[PDB]
Amino acid sequence: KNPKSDKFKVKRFHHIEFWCGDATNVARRFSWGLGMRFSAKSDLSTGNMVHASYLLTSGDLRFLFTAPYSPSLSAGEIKPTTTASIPSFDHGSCRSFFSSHGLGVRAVAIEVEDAESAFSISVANGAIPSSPPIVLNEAVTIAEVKLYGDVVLRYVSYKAEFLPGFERVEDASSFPLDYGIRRLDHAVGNVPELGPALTYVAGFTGFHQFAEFESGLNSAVLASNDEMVLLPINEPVHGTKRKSQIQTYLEHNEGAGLQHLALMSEDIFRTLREMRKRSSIGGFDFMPSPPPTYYQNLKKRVGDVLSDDQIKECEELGILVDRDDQGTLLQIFTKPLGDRPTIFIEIIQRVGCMMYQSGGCGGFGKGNFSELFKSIEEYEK
Amino acid sequence: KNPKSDKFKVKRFHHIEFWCGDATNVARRFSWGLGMRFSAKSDLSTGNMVHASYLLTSGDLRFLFTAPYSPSLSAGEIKPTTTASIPSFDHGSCRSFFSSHGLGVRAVAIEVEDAESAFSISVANGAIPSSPPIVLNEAVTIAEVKLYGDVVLRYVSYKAEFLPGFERVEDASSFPLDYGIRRLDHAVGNVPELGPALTYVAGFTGFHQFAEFESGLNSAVLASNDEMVLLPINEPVHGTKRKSQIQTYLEHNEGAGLQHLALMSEDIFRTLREMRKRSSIGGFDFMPSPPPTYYQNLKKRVGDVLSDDQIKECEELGILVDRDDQGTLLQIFTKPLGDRPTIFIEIIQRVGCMMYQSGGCGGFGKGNFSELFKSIEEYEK
Ligand SMILES: COc1ccc(-n2c(=O)c3c(C)c(C(=O)C4=C(O)CCCC4=O)ccc3n2C)cc1
Ligand SMILES: COc1ccc(-n2c(=O)c3c(C)c(C(=O)C4=C(O)CCCC4=O)ccc3n2C)cc1
Ligand SMILES: [Co+2]
Ligand SMILES: [Co+2]
Repeated sequence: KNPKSDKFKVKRFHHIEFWCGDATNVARRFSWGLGMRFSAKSDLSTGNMVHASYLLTSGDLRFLFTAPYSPSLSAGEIKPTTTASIPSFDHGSCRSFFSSHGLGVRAVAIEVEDAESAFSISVANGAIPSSPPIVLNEAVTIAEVKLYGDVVLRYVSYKAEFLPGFERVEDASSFPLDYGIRRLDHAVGNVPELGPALTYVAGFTGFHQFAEFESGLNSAVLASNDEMVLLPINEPVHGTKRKSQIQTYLEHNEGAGLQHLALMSEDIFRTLREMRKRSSIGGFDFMPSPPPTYYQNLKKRVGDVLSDDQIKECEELGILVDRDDQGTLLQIFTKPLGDRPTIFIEIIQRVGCMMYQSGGCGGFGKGNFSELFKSIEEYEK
Repeated sequence: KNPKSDKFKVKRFHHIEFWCGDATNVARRFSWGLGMRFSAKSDLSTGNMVHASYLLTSGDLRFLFTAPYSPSLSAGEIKPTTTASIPSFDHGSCRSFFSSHGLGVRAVAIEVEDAESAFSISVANGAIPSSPPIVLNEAVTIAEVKLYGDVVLRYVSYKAEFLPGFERVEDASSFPLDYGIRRLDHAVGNVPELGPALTYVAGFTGFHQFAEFESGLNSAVLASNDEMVLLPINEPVHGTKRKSQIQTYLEHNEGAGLQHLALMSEDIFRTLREMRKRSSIGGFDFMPSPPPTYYQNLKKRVGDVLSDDQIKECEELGILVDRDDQGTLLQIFTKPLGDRPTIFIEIIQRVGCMMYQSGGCGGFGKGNFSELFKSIEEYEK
């Protein structure tokens, strides 16, 4: 049941912005770890005296990494005279964000038809404003509303190349890495209470609850009209034996924030081979592979879709598999991206639900929880 | 003339400690960019609730990367109950350091015979104390005095594996990278006034002025008794046409600090090949190569030591060459290591002055300034 109640016209995920202390080093580690190319820059070399920002791209995926410069470089400017290419940026907000959360996502940015209209209708429907709409070089407008914790939902709209003031990077510096990652699939938040978060976000966007099918969570998924912008949210469930990983998140993160980003790959086997090659030489580490019993019980549950050739290929890479009633899903999780046990990345491939592929095809692999658990028990036996 | 006036027994450079906002990402970028192996860790997985610290090693070189966790994790501890493996660490000092300077060196640590004695004699001779001597697991003692800006000189002494509380890292995670880098050669500071800095540091260490032979600088080199611990210091020279890079440093860094670390390589040609391979895939970038005229004029100045086979091999890699009267030196500079135009790295090889090799053999390549300049002019002609 998809009511299609978007209060404004939403298109697709546009970019994810990371607030760091040093954008150069984080950007280079991510570039190598995920196979993302250096696409554009705004920094001292482009006249930006306020913040350094570097964009990585892989297919449609856009990762933005930003860190502040000393405020002394831009003490003489005023908001109308600013050299910052992202007008919402603020030194104190950024330093406070990163000292409070460490490395994490500041903005989930979606492209819309009219950013100003999306901001106005949003706040008229209960959104807490973060930065009012601003028009950039009469060409793009950007506005921000609060999403949860210190994460903002950023609206971007174009009249007619990332953002004004940014520059394309030199051919030399830009090496054409690509491990198969193609676009952002969903972005997930951890909150203390799911109800008020769901009520709040649904209420200013009009996103509807996405169709679902006893460890830690309780979650829900808001989705846009075409279900191409998916925004899951988790809350912890207390009093269990194994303490909630969601509560672990909230303690180390100092409150709500973005938990994981799910990236879609065209060939999840090539992605996971190439990412695993680089794990111990600067890239990313993966959550430990599930017991061989798990793969023994996969025949009986996904026999019709996965040949054991493609199946044993998942065993090599430790991939997890789940299926809904319309589709099937391949997924694996990284270890946390930084010092704290907070944000991590999911690589996914969806097969099914062709018409183009419809969003959420296969679900989000929640069954994999119980399945994994069962496997563990069976492999101990 | 080497007076050998060390006020206490100094051995060698022990490690360099980096204060960052996220130690994981910086460590991984450096590991891949310089070919340093992951050696030890102190973090949540080792019981450290205060700070995450990761050590990289290449030969004798030890790079330590540290970032704070949320203070909430260790709000119940007191200094006697701390879980921090580096007792000098302080959340507010670290956050203030990194918001003020960005990524940079916090500690230059030298090994000595008795850290307590080195601290006491130091402060009795004018050193500003930073952290008093502390004994760790009845085995190692660490003490800190101020060096310049917010950089400290750290004394380390062992009774008899990095530091107590640290753990050796898993064989898997630890990939045996090595591009030839073998030890730290010198660590250089930029200050507003060279005289008071020289007076101050010489006065509490007893380090003597190292033997020397019109662009930006004015510098001097303090050295220990055997001249194996070298501590150059620069100040800016104003009023020139091209603004001092030292003054550029001080403005963007928000005061004095460490400008560059010089790392010695066993084969500088292998190091520079392997580092250059990785420049655009997560590693480091290099200062643009000097004009071919520069290499034309090299025959006439280093003909006796460098064969043109080894010489044209420098042309490939852009290496710079200088010579003193006792030795010869090969050197090249990276672009800055982070967002700000502050800290950078020098790779060097010294050939000459055998007996073991004596410190400073070849000097520090200051002649290369004028030489480079001349070359530029000649290549324009
Ligand atoms: C080896 O030890 C392990 C291995 C794996 C796990 N695990 C996850 O963390 C995990 C996640 C985070 C999702 C997920 O994607 C997410 C939901 O949970 C909430 C709604 C939508 C959504 O996107 C799906 C399955 C998962 N599994 C099996 C724990 C311990
Ligand atoms: C292509 O544009 C360029 C290329 C290169 C340079 N340059 C440096 O930065 C540079 C440095 C930093 C040292 C050095 O190591 C240092 C001293 O200067 C102070 C005392 C001891 C010490 O260790 C030696 C030679 C250098 N040269 C030619 C500027 C602009
Ligand atoms: Co997911
Ligand atoms: Co040098």
